[PDB]
Amino acid sequence: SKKPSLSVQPGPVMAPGESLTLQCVSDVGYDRFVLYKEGERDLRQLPGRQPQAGLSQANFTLGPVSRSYGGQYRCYGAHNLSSECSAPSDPLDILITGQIRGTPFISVQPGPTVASGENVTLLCQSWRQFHTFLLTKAGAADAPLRLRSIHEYPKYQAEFPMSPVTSAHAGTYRCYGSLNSDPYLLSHPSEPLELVVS
Repeated sequence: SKKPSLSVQPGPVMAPGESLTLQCVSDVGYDRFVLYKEGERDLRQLPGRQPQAGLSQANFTLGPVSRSYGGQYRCYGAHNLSSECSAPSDPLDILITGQIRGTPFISVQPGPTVASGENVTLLCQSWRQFHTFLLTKAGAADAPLRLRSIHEYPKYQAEFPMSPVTSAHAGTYRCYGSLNSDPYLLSHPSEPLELVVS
């Protein structure tokens, strides 16, 4: 009866028009899976398939994406005869970009070239008010990091510390802003910032 797992390809941060697949996997042979969104009435139901050995799954593909697709998703398994359903998966946040005003800026301290083992803060800043900032890393995208924005006049900002950096931290970062009206709706992205290590 154990809870299945939920994942996204290509990632959780989505621009309108894009499409994505939410995959729900369990090691219990559930006959069907049900995808649901926190606080929404509508359900999605897909039959189980066994492409991987000792594993049951379903691929929920969400068609051309919009603002209304933003939110918190969970999945659960069910059996055919049986009237019991599984424990729900851990929640998966789907974020929609370009939905609110403002464009944040990203920067590195002390810099983009970076010796392994160093302290590195990455901060997203904004002129306009944002309640939260999001740090994403170019796909594979499985984050993303969220932080409450701190108002330090005349800017809003958030520090994403990566003290002890490793070669793994290296990559291309973007930075997003969000408001409490809907934390699943993001601003347009900042310019990318490529982090390199050596």
